[PDB]
Amino acid sequence: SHMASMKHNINDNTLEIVVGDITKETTNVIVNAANGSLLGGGGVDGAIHHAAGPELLKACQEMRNNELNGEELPTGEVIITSGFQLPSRFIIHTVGPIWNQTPDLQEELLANCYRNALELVKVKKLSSISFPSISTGVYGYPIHEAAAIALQTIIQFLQENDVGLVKVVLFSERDYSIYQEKLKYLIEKI
Ligand SMILES: Nc1ncnc2c1ncn2[C@@H]1O[C@H](COP(=O)(O)OP(=O)(O)O)[C@@H](O)[C@H]1O
Repeated sequence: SHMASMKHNINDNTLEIVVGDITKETTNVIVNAANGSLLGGGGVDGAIHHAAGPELLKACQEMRNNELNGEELPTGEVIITSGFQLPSRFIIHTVGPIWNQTPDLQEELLANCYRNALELVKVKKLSSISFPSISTGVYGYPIHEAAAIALQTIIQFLQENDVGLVKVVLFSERDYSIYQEKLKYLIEKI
């Protein structure tokens, strides 16, 4: 099947948007739009658990019990695990905002997912990362607004930092089309 894609170079970095299944990406890191409980759900988190195999859930729950001391992973924060059966080396787990639960903070919190994940890529001297459309499925964040926040945040980070390749993997042509129109718009302002 055809997979729409476009790329833009930002200094020595490359930002790519693509249609695809994030579990098939061979980037160093893939990002899971995780649940706060770090339990496996449906959606992209469910896909990632199914593709990674049963060691993922076990790893995440060990991390919940130890470094998080039974607390939920806070919105906009990150943890990192191995990739297990995924073709990536690592999975960065992040929790996006649930749409309009916290209206005053949710733009910042969504941005935090991207910023915190990208800083962690830098810290570990990894050079490629794939993001899904965080919060625009069951979490209900309007795709038109989320895409703006995701892209602005990524573009800003890549303007100030050497990372390598950042991919956003969209699961539908509609989401890709929105991302494409937003990315083209933001490129024009640079
Ligand atoms: N295998 C997959 N690869 C990439 N994206 C996916 C996959 N499965 C679902 N998605 C997309 O991930 C986005 C977030 O959906 P969801 O998993 O419900 O996350 P959230 O709970 O953060 O909204 C949605 O656009 C959904 O279509």
